[PDB]
Amino acid sequence: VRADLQATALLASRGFALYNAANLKSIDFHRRIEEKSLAQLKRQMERIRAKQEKHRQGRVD
Repeated sequence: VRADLQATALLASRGFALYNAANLKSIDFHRRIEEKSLAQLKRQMERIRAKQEKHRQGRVD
């Protein structure tokens, strides 16, 4: 067990690397989700506006 625990500290920096990588991956996943959501909002917003313009021109006609 001396061996096991001596090298647990030797591979603790690798543990930190693994941790940070996983956390960053999850954070980027959430960022992607939020990016998609904002883009969806923009797509929808444009449909709403385009209609309110087909109806605006319809009023003119």
